[PDB]
Amino acid sequence: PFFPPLYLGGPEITTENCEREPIHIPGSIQPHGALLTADGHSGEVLQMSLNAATFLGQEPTVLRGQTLAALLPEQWPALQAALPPGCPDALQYRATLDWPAHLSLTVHRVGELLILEFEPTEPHALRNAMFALESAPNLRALAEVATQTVRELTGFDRVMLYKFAPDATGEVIAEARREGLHAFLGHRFPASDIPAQARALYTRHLLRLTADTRAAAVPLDPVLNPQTNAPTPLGGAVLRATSPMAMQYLRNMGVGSSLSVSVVVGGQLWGLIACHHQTPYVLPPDLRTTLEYLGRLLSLQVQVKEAL
Ligand SMILES: *C/C=C1/C(=C/c2[nH]c(/C=C3[NH+]=C(/C=C4\NC(=O)C(C=C)=C4C)C(C)=C\3CCC(=O)O)c(CCC(=O)O)c2C)NC(=O)[C@H]1C
Repeated sequence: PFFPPLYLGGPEITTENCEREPIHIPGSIQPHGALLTADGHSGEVLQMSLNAATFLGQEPTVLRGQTLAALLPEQWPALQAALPPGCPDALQYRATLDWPAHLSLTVHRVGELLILEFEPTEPHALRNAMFALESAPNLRALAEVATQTVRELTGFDRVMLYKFAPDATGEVIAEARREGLHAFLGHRFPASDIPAQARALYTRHLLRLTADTRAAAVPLDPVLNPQTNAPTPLGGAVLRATSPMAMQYLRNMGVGSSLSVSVVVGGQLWGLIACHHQTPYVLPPDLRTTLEYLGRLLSLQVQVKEAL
């Protein structure tokens, strides 16, 4: 069972209990965006990331108790209709907000709570990218095409296809990398490097990232959902703070930015499209949506090719 989180008297995580870190409820976000939670009926703002002023122009204690009807009059009705009570928690409402300078708005529902993510935002290629994946004559060719295509889309210094063995050990079976980088191709890693609860989370929530592996997490306050007096589920929030233990591994690797997309075959975590940048790097929200779609196409092509 999960340890309590740090804000409920839980211990700091060590290599003795990697698998017990409740990574889905860090009660904090990454600083390149802002997060609000709001009542799924009233639209009352219940929780604020402490950096909410940077992106929304109001401090946490001023946003708290205001309604989305007031804060987002243009979107609040469509938001309500798009994410009704009982809808699946993977279902997203997406808008582009005009701000005095665009801001990408991503919302999902967890029970009676709306989770709002704000971050700055900036087809003939993508179609040939899809046909290129379809046209790979074997799994290795597919792996190479997938990593090259994602590297061209994103500009990431390294894109790997990280495949799980039945014992949950991991191997780099293909990679596209910048001139001068060490090869990881064929290198194998222990199961503990991506522990059991991360693997579980990655079967349901198919994309996660650390834009800056040195950035302190920004607290969500109040940290507990006032509805439940319990932690706010952030497994579906891309602005979710990353495991400190994971962040440290990346820093030691010389990685300033990390992003991965789940490859899911027959409802099991087959592997990851695993991306690194040496410098901190925010992949624009448009390019993430594209990478999500490519992971789903790649997941289907892997299932086929691997039967052969
Ligand atoms: C005692 C805890 C440990 C730990 C925890 C941990 N690791 C992750 C997530 C990831 N680890 C990855 C590992 C690798 N990336 C690479 O590039 C290579 C080798 C070339 C390896 C072995 C990957 C890809 C992930 C996924 C996230 C990402 O893409 O960066 C988590 C979950 C993090 C989160 O989602 O919040 C956790 C808790 N890792 C350890 O090594 C030990 C110390």
